[PDB]
Amino acid sequence: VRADLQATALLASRGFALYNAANLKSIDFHRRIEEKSLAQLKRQMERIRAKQEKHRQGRVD
Repeated sequence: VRADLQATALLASRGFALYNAANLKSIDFHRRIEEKSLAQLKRQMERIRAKQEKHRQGRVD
């Protein structure tokens, strides 16, 4: 067990690397989700506006 625990500290920096990588991956996943959501909002917003313009021109006609 001396061996096991001596090298647990030797591979603790690798543990930190693994941790940070996983956390960053999850954070980027959430960022992607939020990016998609904002883009969806923009797509929808444009449909709403385009209609309110087909109806605006319809009023003119």
